[PDB]
Amino acid sequence: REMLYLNRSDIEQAGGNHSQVYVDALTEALTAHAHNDFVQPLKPYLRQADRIIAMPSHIISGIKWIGSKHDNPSKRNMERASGVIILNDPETNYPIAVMEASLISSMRTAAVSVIAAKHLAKKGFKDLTIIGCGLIGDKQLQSMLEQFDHIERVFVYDQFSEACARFVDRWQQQRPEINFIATENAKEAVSNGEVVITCTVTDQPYIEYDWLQKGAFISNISIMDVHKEVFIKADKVVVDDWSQCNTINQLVLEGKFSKEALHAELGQLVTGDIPGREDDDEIILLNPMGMAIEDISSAYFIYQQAQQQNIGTTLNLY
Amino acid sequence: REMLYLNRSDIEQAGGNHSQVYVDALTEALTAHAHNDFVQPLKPYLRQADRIIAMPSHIISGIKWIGSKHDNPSKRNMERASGVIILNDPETNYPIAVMEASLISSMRTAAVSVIAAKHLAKKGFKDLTIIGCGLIGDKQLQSMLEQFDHIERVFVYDQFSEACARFVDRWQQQRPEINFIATENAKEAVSNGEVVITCTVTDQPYIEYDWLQKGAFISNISIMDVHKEVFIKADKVVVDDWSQCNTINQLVLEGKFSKEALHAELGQLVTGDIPGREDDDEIILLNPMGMAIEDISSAYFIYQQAQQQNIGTTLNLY
Ligand SMILES: NC(=O)c1ccc[n+]([C@@H]2O[C@H](COP(=O)([O-])OP(=O)([O-])OC[C@H]3O[C@@H](n4cnc5c(N)[nH+]cnc54)[C@H](O)[C@@H]3O)[C@@H](O)[C@H]2O)c1
Ligand SMILES: NC(=O)c1ccc[n+]([C@@H]2O[C@H](COP(=O)([O-])OP(=O)([O-])OC[C@H]3O[C@@H](n4cnc5c(N)[nH+]cnc54)[C@H](O)[C@@H]3O)[C@@H](O)[C@H]2O)c1
Ligand SMILES: O=C(O)CCC(=O)C(=O)O
Ligand SMILES: O=C(O)CCC(=O)C(=O)O
Repeated sequence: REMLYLNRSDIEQAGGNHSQVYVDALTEALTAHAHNDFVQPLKPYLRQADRIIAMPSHIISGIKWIGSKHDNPSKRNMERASGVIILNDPETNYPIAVMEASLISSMRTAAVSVIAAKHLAKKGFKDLTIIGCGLIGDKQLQSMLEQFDHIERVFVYDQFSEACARFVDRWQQQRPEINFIATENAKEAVSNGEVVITCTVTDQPYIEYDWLQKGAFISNISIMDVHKEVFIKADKVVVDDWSQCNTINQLVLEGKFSKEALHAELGQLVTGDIPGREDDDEIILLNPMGMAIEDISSAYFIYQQAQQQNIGTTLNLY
Repeated sequence: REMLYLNRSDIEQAGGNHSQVYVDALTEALTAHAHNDFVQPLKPYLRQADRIIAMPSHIISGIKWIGSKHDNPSKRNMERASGVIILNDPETNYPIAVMEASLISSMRTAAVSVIAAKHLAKKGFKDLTIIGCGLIGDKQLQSMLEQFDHIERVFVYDQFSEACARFVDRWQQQRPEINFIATENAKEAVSNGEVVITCTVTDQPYIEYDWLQKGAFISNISIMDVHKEVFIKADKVVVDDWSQCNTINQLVLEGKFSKEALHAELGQLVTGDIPGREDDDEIILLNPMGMAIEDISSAYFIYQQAQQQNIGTTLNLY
């Protein structure tokens, strides 16, 4: 009969503006993923970059209906990403919540890098690199700083020079004790990063393998940024879901990659079925496609926190 | 920034409680379907009958997220079907509406039978048969009576004897000039129907070919009711989307059916690319899987009608 509506402001008020709830949710989500206690159908892409993608899954059940188009910050002064998340009571399959998706999507994706870095980043890394200063990049940086205490330098690059400058400026004001560096190109930023996170909207790869320091960990969030050579030269390659990944497909289609060469799925690192980083020289690549269970678990946790604090707008269905 | 929320009551107030708006919407939708001016990805089923199914499509863009489970009227006194429809501005892919789905879903499905019967039912048919007295069956009957003036008898069967009796009683009160007949079994109901509509929730087929009158048209809405023999013995077999249909797949997988044997897709009848019924003896079977474009077009039309009358709850996204 009733559904709770939670806009971005309600989500922020409920605690969705901090990484810890997303870390807990994904730790739960990825654990269930490693034990196959999920139902995650292949996402259909609705295309007229420019796309709308339905991400349904069961762990709670639900779906993320997130739209995107590149023209947005450029032409219409709107965020690229936008959409809604529906939560369903598995006992009933009736919808129980309608929630804004973009903030949750960005924070959970930031939590992916956090959990992965916990297992894959080198010990006592100090230099963090952020490529792309959009909503994703901002949340990636926010979450890393909240979860890792001794991040000392942050290298930032964005194709948009003003977007990068504005990004660096306000973050330098938020954390005056941390040295934020605005780089002239991607190479400088990547070269100086012990942990590298890609948060761009490109189709063509640019990150070369020799840019990466020994012992570096790269969280390839935006996926397309990384050259094929990194997949074959990295000491360890980690994905979220192998079946989902099949850029890797063509490497498998060609005589260049396979599941046997894959180190682990992210859920296996969490459960401790497979070790993470095993020495300080290893270059490790994370290639997450994003999973619907990550959004549903996150939204569900936030939904509960909102209800406990009586946050949100109650809607009637009939 | 803003979305319009339309619950079932708002949808009814906006005019979504009558067939004509759905007929117009699907006529537009099916016309676009016949010219391939759509993007309709294969629906993923989320299964823990018991299912939740994501139906995204572009014509307007959007998705129907409709949940179902059989236990509902039986155990928890709730409707089997429930869910939401999201509408998206293709220029922006931003969501512009959140709408209740079950009423729209049932009415558009009722419109499918209407439009098909317009092309496939015999001239001056008087006897209508409804198998299944759920929300679907009620809307099927309502729409047929609104769209066809001289329906004289309505044969009704349901496994639930009380649900059928209650169905027949109140409909007999709504239309005292029409003779509603409560049958003891499916065979009597089907045997006496010039137009037969299946609206049940079964897994096993029961409708035999020899039950069907010469010149009869069967709208197999609930799909599973019809024996394989009807597909191969019917003079004309019509579907909504052939690629979607692949019960037909196994017939194709076996040496029993193919696309060449298929008469037409429903959109082709609407555009007049392919003739409908061509004589009074032909037994014609419609096997619609349901298409997302049918829901999105319907919801969009209703969305506009609601806005013109200022109906609904305005929600903020941020
Ligand atoms: N893997 C996942 O699970 C996941 C989840 C959510 C989003 N994403 C991705 O995150 C990416 C960025 O999202 P967003 O920040 O919100 O979009 P955005 O707000 O448009 O930010 C993109 C920014 O990247 C900048 N950029 C830097 N280098 C390049 C380059 N070489 N080419 C093009 N642009 C460049 C660009 O200037 C722009 O400001 C998208 O590509 C999404 O696909 C991934
Ligand atoms: N083809 C489409 O596009 C489309 C769209 C929407 C719904 N549907 C189908 O419509 C069907 C019915 O929906 P609903 O009426 O809302 O559900 P419902 O409200 O549960 O009604 C089902 C009724 O069918 C009755 N019934 C009669 N004969 C049988 C039988 N042999 N086995 C089982 N039940 C029987 C049963 O008693 C029950 O009352 C579902 O199976 C849906 O899949 C199809
Ligand atoms: O923001 C987007 O473009 C959608 C990304 C996403 O949901 C995913 O695929 O993980
Ligand atoms: O009510 C249901 O079970 C969903 C039916 C539906 O949306 C379809 O497949 O056409």
